[PDB]
Amino acid sequence: MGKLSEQLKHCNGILKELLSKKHAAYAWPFYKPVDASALGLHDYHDIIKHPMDLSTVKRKMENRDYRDAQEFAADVRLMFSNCYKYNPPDHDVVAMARKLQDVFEFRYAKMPD
Ligand SMILES: Cc1cc(-c2nc3ccccc3n2CC2CCOCC2)cn(C)c1=O
Repeated sequence: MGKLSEQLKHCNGILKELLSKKHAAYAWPFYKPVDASALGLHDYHDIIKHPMDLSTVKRKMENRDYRDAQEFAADVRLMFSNCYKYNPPDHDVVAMARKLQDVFEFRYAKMPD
């Protein structure tokens, strides 16, 4: 219930942007947990030990799980890293990850301090 810190307000803003229609053309693979069984990716959980996605990040922010911006950023980067680990580098989903990570990194760099 307590107010997010100033840095976590900035993080929440970024999160809102990543989930916004503005970026939907490349963000949509990251909206929800990878459903490995549904997608036929029966090796996914053998390869990715720590799944992460934007819905999970949103829930953690709402629940005040993140104690600082660094913790938030680690989860967003984990999400991208998982994509880069599992998928061949020339896959369309990787191109989408790179584009969304560019959005993330450039706005994260504008953190107040
Ligand atoms: C391996 C993998 C799959 C998906 C994924 N989530 C989907 C949801 C609904 C429908 C399809 C979904 N996919 C696979 C798509 C295959 C084509 O490129 C976009 C993702 C997302 N990410 C980040 C991955 O690393």
